[PDB]
Amino acid sequence: PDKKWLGTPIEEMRRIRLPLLRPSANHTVTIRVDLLRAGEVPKPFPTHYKDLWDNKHVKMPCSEQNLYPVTAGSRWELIQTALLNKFTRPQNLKDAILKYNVAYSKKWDFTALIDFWDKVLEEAEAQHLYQSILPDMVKIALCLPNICTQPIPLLAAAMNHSITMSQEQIASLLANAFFCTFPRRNAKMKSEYSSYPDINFNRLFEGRSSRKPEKLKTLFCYFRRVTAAAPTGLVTFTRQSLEDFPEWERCEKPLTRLHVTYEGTIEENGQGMLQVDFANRFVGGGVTSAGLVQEEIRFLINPELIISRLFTEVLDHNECLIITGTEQYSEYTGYAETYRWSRSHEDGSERDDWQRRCTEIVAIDALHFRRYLDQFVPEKMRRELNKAYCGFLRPGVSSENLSAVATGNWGCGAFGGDARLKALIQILAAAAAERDVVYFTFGDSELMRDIYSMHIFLTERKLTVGDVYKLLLRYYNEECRNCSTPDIKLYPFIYHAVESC
Ligand SMILES: Cc1nc(C)c(Cn2c(=O)n(Cc3cnn(C)c3)c(=O)c3cc(S(O)(O)NC4(C)CC4)ccc32)s1
Repeated sequence: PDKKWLGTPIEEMRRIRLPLLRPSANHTVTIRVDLLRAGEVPKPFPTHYKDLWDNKHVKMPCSEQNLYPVTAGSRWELIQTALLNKFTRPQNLKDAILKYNVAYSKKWDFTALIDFWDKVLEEAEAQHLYQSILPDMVKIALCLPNICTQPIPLLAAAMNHSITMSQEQIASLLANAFFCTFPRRNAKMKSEYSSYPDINFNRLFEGRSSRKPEKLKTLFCYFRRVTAAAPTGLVTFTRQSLEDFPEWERCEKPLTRLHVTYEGTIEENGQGMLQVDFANRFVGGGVTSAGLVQEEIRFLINPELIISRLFTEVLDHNECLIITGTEQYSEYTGYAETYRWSRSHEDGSERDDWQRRCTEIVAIDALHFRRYLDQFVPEKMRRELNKAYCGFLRPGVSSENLSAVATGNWGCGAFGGDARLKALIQILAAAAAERDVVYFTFGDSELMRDIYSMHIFLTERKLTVGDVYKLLLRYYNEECRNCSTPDIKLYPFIYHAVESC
């Protein structure tokens, strides 16, 4: 009568044996594979720090080439000198950060950091922060040359490359990003990293949004956890760029199974499934600044995702980022202006043979539409199909070894996407990639019923991916191409076109 889900029961949805982990031309591995053991902290490979200061690698703060005019001085030595002081007041942390960021002393606002420490936290919580958490963060950040001994390659445009690193290595790099130590990543007029996302956390410290203390509580929850007890797993970051896209009009593949619900979440009810991150082209969006929607929330509760911003170049139309192994450290309530940190989370996910949590997330960026009717243009529809297809396709893996896709309203709200069209686009891309779909409508029960009714209508009539794509081309041609102001909606159009043919 008032069903919370529709279609295939979620228990019938798919939730393989891994080859030996080793470095290769397309795979950077920063730990000792021969010494990888369950419950043991991974050993870095190589044993001693090796540096690369070039256009193809991350510029490390501990590099001997990280210099500053004084006679060129060592910025790493200045970083150590600045951070190894007693912090008793928020001004001390501000002053420390600015000693090696002198050019931004008038541009960087620290209001949110000062208000969190002085006006949000109770006396005992502020004391625990500066007596235990901040000194423990400084120590793991300053351990960077002994932890991250191998150069980290940039996951540049058109590269099909993977990075497997430890959760411990990520914690050292993230503590550095908090203390804003990454060089060449700050200038507004920078050229070298203009197409890369921000990594240093300075924009998290600015202004008076009520959401900043919530972001800070979520990040300090993570930092408290990883400095008290070193995490033992690995995380893989894969940049995927497809060369060959399907000729959608000719696709003879039938639709796959659907589970659609207005209750639940991707991270809780999509366990063991490929989880979609409704990404911005610069991965993580405004996680280190003001943004607090779907992507930023996932990046806060699974902070290991944030390090993708260090080495992931802006995604092109034919690219996506696949992150395997991130751990959930926090629980939350609300969304956007109502987001609140709830408590610490003990991730119960099992680990695979590479010691990675069994959590696979794909970042796929939807297009932003200035006008509503722009999304119905064939080129724009083909773009969204190819994007979702790239995120879902696992070249070399057979259908029976592919889990269902756990997704929802991709590119909705601010980006101007039509939920009914985007749902069809994802259903079609999942069909071409031969995966089943688990779709979350986040409280919209009417959308759940419409997606279900459309999917069951097309399935019963045995319409292929090609048949559905051709119907989308007809809708543009009949109702959008000559439209000046649409007159009829997409789903009624589809039912009419099929039932009257
Ligand atoms: C059962 C519910 N109801 C509401 C209102 C909810 C909050 N919420 C919401 O509002 N939106 C906007 C929206 C879009 N379409 N609609 C209709 C709303 C979401 O996108 C959304 C996404 C997720 S999620 O499962 O992706 N998990 C993360 C946030 C990544 C970690 C969770 C909650 C969300 S969850």
